[PDB]
Amino acid sequence: VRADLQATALLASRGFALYNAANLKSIDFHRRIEEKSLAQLKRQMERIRAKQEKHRQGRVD
Repeated sequence: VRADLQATALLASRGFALYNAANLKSIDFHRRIEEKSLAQLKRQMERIRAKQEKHRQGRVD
């Protein structure tokens, strides 16, 4: 067990690397989700506006 625990500290920096990588991956996943959501909002917003313009021109006609 001396061996096991001596090298647990030797591979603790690798543990930190693994941790940070996983956390960053999850954070980027959430960022992607939020990016998609904002883009969806923009797509929808444009449909709403385009209609309110087909109806605006319809009023003119």
